[PDB]
Amino acid sequence: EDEEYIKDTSAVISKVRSTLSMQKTDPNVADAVAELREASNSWVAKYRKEKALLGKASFRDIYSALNAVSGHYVSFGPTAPIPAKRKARILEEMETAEKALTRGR
Amino acid sequence: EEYIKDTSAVISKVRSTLSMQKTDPNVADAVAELREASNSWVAKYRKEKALLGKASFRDIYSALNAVSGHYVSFGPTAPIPAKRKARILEEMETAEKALTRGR
Repeated sequence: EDEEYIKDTSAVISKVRSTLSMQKTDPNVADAVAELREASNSWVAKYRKEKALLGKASFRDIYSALNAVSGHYVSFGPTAPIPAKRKARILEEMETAEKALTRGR
Repeated sequence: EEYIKDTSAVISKVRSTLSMQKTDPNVADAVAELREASNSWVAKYRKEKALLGKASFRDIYSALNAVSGHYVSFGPTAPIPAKRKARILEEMETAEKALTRGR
């Protein structure tokens, strides 16, 4: 279902924005990061084996951005701020991916 | 059996990762590799219906979740607390003894 892919991918995008936009000292950070990683794992596990999705810009861009977020947290733990230039890049990839997503791309 | 093969590999990575000293330069890679194997195992078998009735699956799932929850809360260099690490390793042995017998 394409509508379901749009709903699920929008939710993940919102979680990335929520997690990345918290204050670096914020106490909810560890919880936010944990929820994001659970959302990311579910999204990947649901959609990565769907072959044709690799042809969607929305999928490639979200998959790449989630990997950028995941790689940072698995290296440094949940309260390490993502480097500012990567954070900017990730949030920009979220915007480009969401613009494709809601056009059915 | 594919499930036995995959679960043995995960057990082995848990044992390898938990046994490393905190000075080991491979710890970061080892935790990452374990996280990846753990994700692939759960994604592959949590969907399978029959397996939640298997002791090996429940015990592995539980122990991977204990490993996961620790490393999502701390960096890869933070050791799992000693008493939990020992319990995890013991559940690995229990799970493997059931796994090898088809349970």
